[PDB]
Amino acid sequence: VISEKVRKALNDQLNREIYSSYLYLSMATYFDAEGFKGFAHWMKKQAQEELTHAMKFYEYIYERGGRVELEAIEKPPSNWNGIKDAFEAALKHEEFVTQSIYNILELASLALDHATVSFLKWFVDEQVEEEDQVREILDLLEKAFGQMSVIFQLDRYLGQRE
Amino acid sequence: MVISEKVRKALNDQLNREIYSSYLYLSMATYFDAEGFKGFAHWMKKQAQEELTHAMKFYEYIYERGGRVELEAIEKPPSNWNGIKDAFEAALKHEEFVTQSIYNILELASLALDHATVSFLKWFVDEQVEEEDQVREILDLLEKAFGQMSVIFQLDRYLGQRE
Ligand SMILES: [Ca+2]
Ligand SMILES: [Ca+2]
Ligand SMILES: [Ca+2]
Ligand SMILES: [Ca+2]
Ligand SMILES: [Ca+2]
Ligand SMILES: [Fe+3]
Ligand SMILES: [Fe+3]
Ligand SMILES: [Fe+3]
Ligand SMILES: [Fe+3]
Repeated sequence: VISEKVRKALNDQLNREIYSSYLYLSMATYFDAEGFKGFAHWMKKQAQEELTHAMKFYEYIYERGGRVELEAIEKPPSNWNGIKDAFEAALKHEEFVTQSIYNILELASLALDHATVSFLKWFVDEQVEEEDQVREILDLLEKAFGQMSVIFQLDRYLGQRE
Repeated sequence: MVISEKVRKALNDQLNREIYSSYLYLSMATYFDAEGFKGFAHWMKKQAQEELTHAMKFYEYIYERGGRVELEAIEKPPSNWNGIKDAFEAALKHEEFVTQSIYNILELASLALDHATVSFLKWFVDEQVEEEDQVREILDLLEKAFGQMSVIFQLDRYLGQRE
């Protein structure tokens, strides 16, 4: 029932979620190497969340009578020059995902595909919220300047993510 | 007491092979879901998650021994097979090779006098053999069905119940 161009768009986004999951796990490998157990735990939770979103795209594609094709996953970066540098990359990554989602929303609307528009709305909202969470983290980091006190507070807080 | 670099390399290689395995199994789910076998598809998704849990077990052991993990590119998996049996044959061939891989690391760790790593791999060795034999039992059932839709579907319901 879903148009091939819209199915292709959802399949591209599914693969982007997978890569996104992988980047975060790679961010985990960096924080774990640097001894920040709380940051690494948060990244691992984020990787798990992105995987659940990919699976949401997976099952929606099959619900609309399409088919999922899994593409190569490129090697993610594994090193950053500081906690701030890592979260800068996450924000840059996340802004791009949001843009991609917006563009699929436009493609579905031109196709007059109501279901797909509705489906993507929840992800639009989740992406906006994630972007802001990363921004608030970077604001805290920039305002702390170097003070390790704030960096350990944030390791503790994020290490509690359920 | 931190792990040697070669034992580190091999565990990290195995970590990445558990990641590909998890992705391969998910790709098999895309095939069964497209062919209309919800039960087979469900089993492959469970297996893909389990392989991720194995990858993360390697992940945390490497850091416990003061090593680090490097994630490599994940190759595109096959997305199509010529039949239910063709898919499960590739699954068995994959798991067979993983079994030899685990035993290879086990000998390398012993050679390196790394009793901690040898003891860690024991659980995986033991579980790798069990699940290689579970995949062969499935594949054997489908060959003894030959054509029979009736038995293929009963397999689909069976694997569809995996918790
Ligand atoms: Ca994402
Ligand atoms: Ca293709
Ligand atoms: Ca646009
Ligand atoms: Ca979230
Ligand atoms: Ca198993
Ligand atoms: Fe996502
Ligand atoms: Fe995201
Ligand atoms: Fe395994
Ligand atoms: Fe396996």
